[PDB]
Amino acid sequence: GSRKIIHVDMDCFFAAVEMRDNPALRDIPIAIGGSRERRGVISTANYPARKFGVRSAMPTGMALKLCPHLTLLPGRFDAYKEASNHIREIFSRYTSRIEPLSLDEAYLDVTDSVHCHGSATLIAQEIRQTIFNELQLTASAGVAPVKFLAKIASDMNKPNGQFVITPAEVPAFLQTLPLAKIPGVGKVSAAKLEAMGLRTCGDVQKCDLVMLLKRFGKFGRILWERSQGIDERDVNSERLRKSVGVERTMAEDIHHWSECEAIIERLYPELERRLAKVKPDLLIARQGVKLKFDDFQQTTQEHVWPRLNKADLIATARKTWDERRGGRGVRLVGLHVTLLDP
DNA sequence: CTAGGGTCCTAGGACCC
DNA sequence: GGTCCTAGGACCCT
Ligand SMILES: [Mg+2]
Ligand SMILES: [Mg+2]
Repeated sequence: GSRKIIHVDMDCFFAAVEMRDNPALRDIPIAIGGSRERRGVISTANYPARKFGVRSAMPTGMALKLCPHLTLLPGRFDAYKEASNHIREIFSRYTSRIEPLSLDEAYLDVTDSVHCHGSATLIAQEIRQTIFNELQLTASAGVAPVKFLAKIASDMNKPNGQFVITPAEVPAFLQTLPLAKIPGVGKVSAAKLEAMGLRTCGDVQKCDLVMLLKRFGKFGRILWERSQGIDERDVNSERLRKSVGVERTMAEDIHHWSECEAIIERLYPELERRLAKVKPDLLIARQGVKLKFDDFQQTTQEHVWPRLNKADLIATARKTWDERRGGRGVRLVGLHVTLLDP
């Protein structure tokens, strides 16, 4: 009863798109991210910039210290969305068992496929080749019997490569696999796990499930399972969006309600435009606001509400402004909507 | 020197039983 | 003892 799961993942997605559309950027260090003056961070960088240590989520001031010639780009999201739609249509030529995880990646369950003699290895190769042929972008891929191992595997031979993990290979692969490589085990969990001698899946295998449950709740069951190659999550092609948000970090902290209200007046039309694409009548389940203070604490307050409404969002921001906050400066203002259930 | 787009999980009190 | 409301936080993607 062994499934074949492919994880396909575009290489340096945003930057790869900018280099295709402007070949001058191919061999110099580039990165999509907000300027140092906008207090921005790097969304991604090409390999010439990664050589200097430039990484996704790095504050753009640090990126520029490591790489003084870094060329900064704003991002062309319609171009990325277009390439996203294209590769998903390419996925559809091979199976309908497609679960996109983001613009540039997806799981595919090809267990019941009879393309390429039912070979998941050759399906993954054909997909990567077609993507390059039709979009002039490269992709990497991972092949394994379960989701999380396939996703790990797509990182191991990138860029423009793939890696295959068979059932026979799973135990050796797991023994020294660092826990932090598991999707969903992040910095905080890894440091907790490290703090009591759990670094790798092999370490967790020597652990009692009851103790893992007591100490991490349902997460501890996930840890126990993944450390054994257990991952029964099915590829789900029916996931739907649940929220939409629009927020802006200012170049300078604001200290006056007049400034906050002005920001909201610019954000609201954008939130409405994006809601309207997916819900023309603007009917929703909840709406709310977000403030992030100069000390980086953030608060949200949101409530049942039937339909996008600017004045209520201003009103709610006013309360949050007055009630929470206590004289701090504000670096970010956000608006938020929770979508109806169906 | 710290984005903006999101998903999922937890947890207390309210409410319904 | 379920389920809803709400706030916060870890985590994911580029
Ligand atoms: Mg990628
Ligand atoms: Mg990806």
